[PDB]
Amino acid sequence: SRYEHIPGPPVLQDVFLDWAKKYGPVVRVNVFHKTSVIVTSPESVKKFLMSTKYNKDSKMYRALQTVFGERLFGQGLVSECNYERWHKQRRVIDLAFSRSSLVSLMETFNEKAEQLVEILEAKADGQTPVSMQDMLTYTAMDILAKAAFGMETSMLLGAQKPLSQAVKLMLEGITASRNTFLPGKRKQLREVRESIRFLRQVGRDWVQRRREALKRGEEVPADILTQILKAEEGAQDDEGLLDNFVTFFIAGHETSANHLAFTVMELSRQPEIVARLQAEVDEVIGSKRYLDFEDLGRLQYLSQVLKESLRLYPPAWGTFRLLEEETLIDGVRVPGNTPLLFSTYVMGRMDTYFEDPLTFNPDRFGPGAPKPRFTYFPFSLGHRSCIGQQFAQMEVKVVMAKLLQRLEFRLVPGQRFGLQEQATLKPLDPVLCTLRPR
Ligand code: HEM
Ligand SMILES: O=C(c1cnc2c(-c3cnco3)cc(C(F)(F)F)cn12)N1[C@@H]2CC[C@H]1COC2
Repeated sequence: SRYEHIPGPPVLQDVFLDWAKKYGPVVRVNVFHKTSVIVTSPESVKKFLMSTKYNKDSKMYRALQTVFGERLFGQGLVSECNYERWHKQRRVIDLAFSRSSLVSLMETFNEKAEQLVEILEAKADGQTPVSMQDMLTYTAMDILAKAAFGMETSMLLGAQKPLSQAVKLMLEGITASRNTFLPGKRKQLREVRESIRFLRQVGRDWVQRRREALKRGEEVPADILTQILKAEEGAQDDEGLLDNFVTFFIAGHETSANHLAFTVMELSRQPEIVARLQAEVDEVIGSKRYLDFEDLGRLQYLSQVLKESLRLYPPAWGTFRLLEEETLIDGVRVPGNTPLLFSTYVMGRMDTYFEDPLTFNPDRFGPGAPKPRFTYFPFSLGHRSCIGQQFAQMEVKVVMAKLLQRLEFRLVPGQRFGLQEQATLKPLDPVLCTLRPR
């Protein structure tokens, strides 16, 4: 009853889109079994995301914190909603995402991208179907594990299948917790719970190896794990460390994979844009196998294509803030203690904010084009924006540039362009393609 006065009805994000269009900038919805208010004016996005006064609503992150009674991300960087506790860990972990830190990762990005392209080139017979979703997820995982933890997962070589299965089931668990046959319930619970335990045990094992390497005086390059450890200096137990281990293990590859998959999917029906991209990579990097850091800024058209991919297909569709006190938002009285839902997915597909919103047009992000003002936020905005944004943008440019340099992709007929909402948004189908060398 406290929300019944708010406009509203008498993937789920498309239903929200329809309702925002019909009912306006402030609409009551039910999401993850709780009443929320979707706020879609740019004035609101600015007000709430650009102030440290407004913090995340913990209740809407419960499925990341713990699933079926197993601690998952716990109080790591994404799911910690207390400002002071978040701030302390953010400032320490930020050191691993410095300009100098990120420049040193180019070798890893290049090596894993080159490995992917070589594997794909051997299958480029115009006939063999290849799941680009799977290949790009393995590439993202292998990049993350090496870059962040000094670990070789070698998923591109077909290694670590138990780990890959663990990740899949954990993501299914997050999804089931936020939605949802007795025999079905039993096996599901068992497999999800054991997968989460496996992931934290991977953390424990790798932290032990790192500590042992340091004690023996071995060479350990400073990385994300260094700063995750530094954040926990003098903690009473290792649960905080393992929260962030798992947070970065998953966050550091899943969304990047989703974004790569969506971009490959969309480009399969954009032959003219693909031709322009091919020309750009040919002109900027030539025959070089390796992209230098300075080359990345020169791939201007690719940058624009990637921005446009995130407008229509943001893997993380939005964020929540807790409204503590009753507040008038765009003419609507919103009671205190209410989760406010912000969605870059919904705003990206609204004609009020983007002309011909379903048209894929990289020119929207061109040098002379007016920039979206608080209508576009695939990495979010403000203090709780993505710590990995520049890491992600670099890795995906490296991977895409090397694909475009060497291969042509055709989507297998019957493959769909639709989305599914699991723990993130991702393509519904495996992005099955046939390949030829350029
Ligand atoms: C295209 C790739 C990526 C997209 C679209 C993306 C998107 C986002 C979004 C929308 C948020 C805000 C989430 C929220 O408010 O609940 C976020 C936060 C975060 N992301 Fe990313 N992300 C990407 C890549 C990465 C990578 C590569 C890493 C780590 C290496 C990463 C680690 C994080 C962490 C730790 C947070 C929490 C930040 C904080 O609250 O201080 N993400 N991401
Ligand atoms: O679950 C998330 C969320 C947000 N960010 C992430 C990331 C992430 C960020 N950067 C890299 O990865 C990874 C995942 C994971 F499932 F893959 F683990 C989930 N999330 N939520 C958003 C939208 C609905 C829900 C609650 O509100 C805010």
